Amino acid sequence: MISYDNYVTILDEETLKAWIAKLEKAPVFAFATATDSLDNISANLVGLSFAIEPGVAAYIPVAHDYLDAPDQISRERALELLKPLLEDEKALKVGQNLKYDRGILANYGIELRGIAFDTMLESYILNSVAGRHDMDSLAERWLKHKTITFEEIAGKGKNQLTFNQIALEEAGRYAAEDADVTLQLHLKMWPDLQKHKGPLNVFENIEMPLVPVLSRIERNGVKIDPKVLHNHSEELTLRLAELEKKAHEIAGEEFNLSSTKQLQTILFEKQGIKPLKKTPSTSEEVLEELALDYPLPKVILEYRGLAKLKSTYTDKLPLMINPKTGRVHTSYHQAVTATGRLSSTDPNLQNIPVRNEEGRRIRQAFIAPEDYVIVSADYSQIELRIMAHLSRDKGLLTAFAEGKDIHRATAAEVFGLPLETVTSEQRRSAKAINFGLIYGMSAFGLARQLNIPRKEAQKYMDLYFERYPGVLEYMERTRAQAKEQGYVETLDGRRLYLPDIKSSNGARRAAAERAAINAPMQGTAADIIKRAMIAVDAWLQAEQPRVRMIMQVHDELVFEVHKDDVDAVAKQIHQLMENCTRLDVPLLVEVGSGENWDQAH
DNA sequence: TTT
Ligand SMILES: [Zn+2]
Repeated sequence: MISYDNYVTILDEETLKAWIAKLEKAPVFAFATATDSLDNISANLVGLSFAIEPGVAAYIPVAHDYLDAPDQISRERALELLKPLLEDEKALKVGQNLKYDRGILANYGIELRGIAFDTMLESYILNSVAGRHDMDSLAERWLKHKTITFEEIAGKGKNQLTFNQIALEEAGRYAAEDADVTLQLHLKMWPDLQKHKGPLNVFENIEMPLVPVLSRIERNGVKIDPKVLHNHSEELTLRLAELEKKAHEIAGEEFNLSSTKQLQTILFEKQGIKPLKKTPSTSEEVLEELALDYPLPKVILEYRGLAKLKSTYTDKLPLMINPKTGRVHTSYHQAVTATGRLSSTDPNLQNIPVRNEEGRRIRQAFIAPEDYVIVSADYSQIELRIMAHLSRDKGLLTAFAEGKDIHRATAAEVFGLPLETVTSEQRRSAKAINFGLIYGMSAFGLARQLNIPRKEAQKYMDLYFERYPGVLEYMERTRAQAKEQGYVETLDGRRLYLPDIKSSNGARRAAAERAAINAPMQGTAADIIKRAMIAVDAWLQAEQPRVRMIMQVHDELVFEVHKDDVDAVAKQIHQLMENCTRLDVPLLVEVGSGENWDQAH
């Protein structure tokens, strides 16, 4: 166990300056801020920890204020002495999720530079699916060392202490150990990270630079109108009441809108085919099947849809408004997805209905501040463009090249008719095929998504591959090397290890092969999106225009732009995104603006 | 992910 003998507690300036001096000449050093809250914008710095060498670490408490806390260097004094080191881009720091720490220092007007290594990201890039990338997991997996957990020194549940309440020495064991271990983790992973140029390229030029940019995005937050959401909520309550009646009115008596219990004894008991509908879900939905004619399942279907939306966004969002900023600050997770795409939580921006009227009403709540407008810059069907590239298909590429709708272009080729005549059903069919390929779906699954018989769908796929051969090759070639080397790469070098690529298991291995085909396109989209964020943020930081990047969701970047700078800014954002990222994939950036996110979306 |  870690005792009080392992690390020093710095309580005097002289000792701090001595450490600063050593830190200044160290090649790299681990750094971490201790605070009184997870909420970055409102958190107060409570202490700082540093590790200069394995086994050599210190904790500097500055704002522990429990009853009779011993004297500590003051926060302002510690920070003024540390500021130079922290803002020196030449002083390289190592840390665990430095995005957090960068933000905390930003509450004090300090701009952390030299953000060179993040062990969370080192781990993530080495093998995204190896397991969780939190430090407790990393310490165990890479060093067979069990770190003191936050719950171990602070407690659990509502009665969990905030770090400033923890005794100086106990706080030190926890924080200094974290610093020491972070440096050790770095010393083990960094050498590994260079066994391959692809992962190294992604780590160095994409993930690390993105660290401060995500901090800025999160800290900027988004402006949401609580009234709009509340009115939406009141309304949904009403509609839910109306819908519950129309359900009672279509049938007899009352009942819960829970199928396989009350519904099955209604819907089919009043004729229909016995199978219900799993809310398994996005492949088998008999409720909406019947919905095309049977009125009850259609209302049950919408009832649930609004119920989920209301309790997830309409009633939640307003409560996420931060009292200190009056804005909402989503949590971006940079090391969680298997493919490399950023994920978002509280709120989860990506689960807000795109093609739905209610989803749009939610986005109407994301408003621009006075004299500003919301600007949306989206990469039009980037993953389809990436496949065209990865497939080297002159046909798909040409379609994009002449600005034609690729779904109608594809239909014209598969069904063999003039582009102008392609019907909605045919476009819908080519669309299902195209997106089916990205997820590497089978002819049978496609049949289930287009409601056509098996082999009929296979008939369509054979025609597709015949008209677009380069796609089948890519797929065969990608499933191939996947088994050859156990992983697939993105254009930049990002890797997705596929352990079950030879699982001798049924589904599990089928899943691995699908991931093999998809990852390279979805992963390349992610690298492209991150590189865009980095390029735009660099311009923002350098030119200092009147714009804030406020969100990243799916394939779009969202901003607040001063109403009088819109055109010059829209132009610049547009050029940076489709011309200052990768030059090999045919990219198209759609830019829109409006008073709210829906207007610009 | 961080405190
Ligand atoms: Zn352009």
